[PDB]
Order: sequence, then C-alpha cells, then structure tokens
Amino acid sequence: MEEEAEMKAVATSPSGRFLKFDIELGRGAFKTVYKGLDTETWVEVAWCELQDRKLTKAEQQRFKEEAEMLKGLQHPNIVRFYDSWESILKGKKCIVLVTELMTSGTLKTYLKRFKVMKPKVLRSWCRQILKGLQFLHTRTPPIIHRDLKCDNIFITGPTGSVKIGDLGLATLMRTSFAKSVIGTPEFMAPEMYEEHYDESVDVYAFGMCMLEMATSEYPYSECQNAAQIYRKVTSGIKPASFNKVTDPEVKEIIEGCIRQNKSERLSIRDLLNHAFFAEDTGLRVELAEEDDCSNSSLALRLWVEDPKKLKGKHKDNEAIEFSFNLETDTPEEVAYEMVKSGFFHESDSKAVAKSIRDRVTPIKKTRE
Repeated sequence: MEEEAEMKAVATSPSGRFLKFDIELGRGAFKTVYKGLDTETWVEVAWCELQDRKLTKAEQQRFKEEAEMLKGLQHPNIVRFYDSWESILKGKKCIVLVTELMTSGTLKTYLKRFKVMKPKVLRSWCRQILKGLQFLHTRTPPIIHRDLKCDNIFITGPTGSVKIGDLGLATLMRTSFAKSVIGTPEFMAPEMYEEHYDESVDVYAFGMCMLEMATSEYPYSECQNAAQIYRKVTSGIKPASFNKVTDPEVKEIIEGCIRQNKSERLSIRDLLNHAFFAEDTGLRVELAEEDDCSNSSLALRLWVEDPKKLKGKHKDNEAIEFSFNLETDTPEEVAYEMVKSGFFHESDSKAVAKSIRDRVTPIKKTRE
C-alpha cells in the first residue's frame, strides 16, 4: 500500500512533464533538492533548485546556459539530467534542474558503515568514475566536475554501478567564497583556489575517492579543521591513511593522482590502460591478514572473480584462504595443492599459479 496519494504537487515545469512536491531531500547554499515526479514515465525524480542571489544579468545568463549544457549529457556513469529551466525564487531569478533520483544513496553514506564488496566492485567503481570523468573531459567544450568527492558519487547498489552527479557549475564557483562553501577540502587539489585550474583537479579528487574506497576511512581525519587540511595539502603532506594502503598497485595509482604538481598527475587515458583494471584471468590473490615482516608465513586469499573462465562447477564469490611461506613455498606447488584438494581442475594450474605469483613475488623481494 502506497501513501503517494497524499503528496500534493506544488509546482510544474514549463514543459508540463515534471511535478514538484514540497518534500526536501537535501540542502546546501545555492541549492535545495526536492522530491519530484516525471508524468511521462511515472518515476520519482530530483527537483533541484539552484540560485545565487548576488549574480549579475550577464553571470545569470551564463549560469542558465551552463545548466542547459547538462541536458545533453548521456553516459551510464553520469546521473541523467532530464531538463533545466529558469524560474523565480523569492523574487530573484533561480535555475531548476531535473535529474534522475538515486535511491541507494551516495558512496560517502556507504563508506561510513560498509567496506566495498569483494571480489571486483572496488576495481569496477574506480574504472566507472574514470569513464564518467573521461566523458565529461571529452565534451566540446570540456566539462570539469570541480566538486568530485564520495558525496557526489551515487550507487545503484553495493554490487551495482556508480554514477557521478552534482557537477560543480563554473559560474556558481567563480569566487573564493563559493569555492569554500561548495568544496570539501579533503577532495580539493591545491590549485582549486587559483583563478585557473584544468581537468586534473578531477584526477586529484578521483585519487582521494579511491583512497577512501581502499582504506575504508575518511582522508585527512587526523586534522581538526579545514585550515589544517589546506596547510597539509599545499605543503605536499599526504593523508596518514595513504600509508595504510596495503596493495602496492592501489598505493601507486593514488599517489600518481594526488601529486602536488598538476602537470605531474596521471592522465585518465593511461589510467584506463593500467593492469589493475584488467579481468582476463578471472583469478586474483590478495593478503588476508596484515603482513608482519617478523613472520615468514603470509595469510592469503584467492578470489574466483569469473567462474566461467575456469573448468569445473564453481560458485560465484568463491574465496580460498591459504597460507604461504615466503621461504619454503612456490606459487606453482601451492596451485598443485589446490588442484589436489579439489579446488581446481588440473588444466587451470597455470592460471592459479600466476594469480599467486602476481601477489607473492613482490612481498618476497621486500623480505630481508
């Protein structure tokens, strides 16, 4: 039984397609989001009201057209923008943005409580933010998100896909004041407060999102306030949580993204070509426990990411926990022990041994 019958429509788009309900979903300076309805599809939408009062006639016409540019953005990793128009709020001009309503919330809400699910969702959500950003940066003229952070990444579900939303509008962030209210220091590149920055601010913010997804903790939480973060960021002092990244590949991508010098930062084109984003083997090995160099034995986990890529009747999300002595063991012999125990068919030995070798050869080198 639905009580959608009691929700009274309080406004309509000039087109007539969308209805506004007086149910506020979120706030912020310059923005109020409302529950809305599409009368063509009968699906609840977000009715967003955007307004900067202290805006000139010239600035307002540039903000209205920036809003109209978003309508033509269609990509599976970008929240869909259905329509935008100019209206009046408290006598002054305002912009209304109608967008898809994300019911499973943000990545920020998700990471407050939950770790990203295993075996593949971390790699997928990363690749999806990169694909979404790449799409925005390849528009004519290029779009820069300007406000990328976990609270602006929406999830379809814990095993679903991610969508970037709440783009930072160029005209709405022209000033140091607007940037200080809109932006989240943790996710902001050091050059964010300069009058001129490019798309590499979005790369820096991506690096911080990925850090948060990897460490399951908030970047720069050691800081008491935003001034301390600004001081640390501009000094070239990484978040303490960066040294909590246990995967060398994940630590490498992050550092290449959160580089102080904008020109030294990694490009999305090349990131998308990183081996970390490959899924050809269908097998991956990770550390199960925190590695103490006093120990000779590691505690590892083998993930069957793709049961189709293997001979036999394998279940989804299959994870094998096994020990490995860095001194006396070999990946090829351990893969044979997996075959013998009945985990794998003999013909998958080479694929198993490689997944083990990939994780175990770097750690063995580090040992003294």
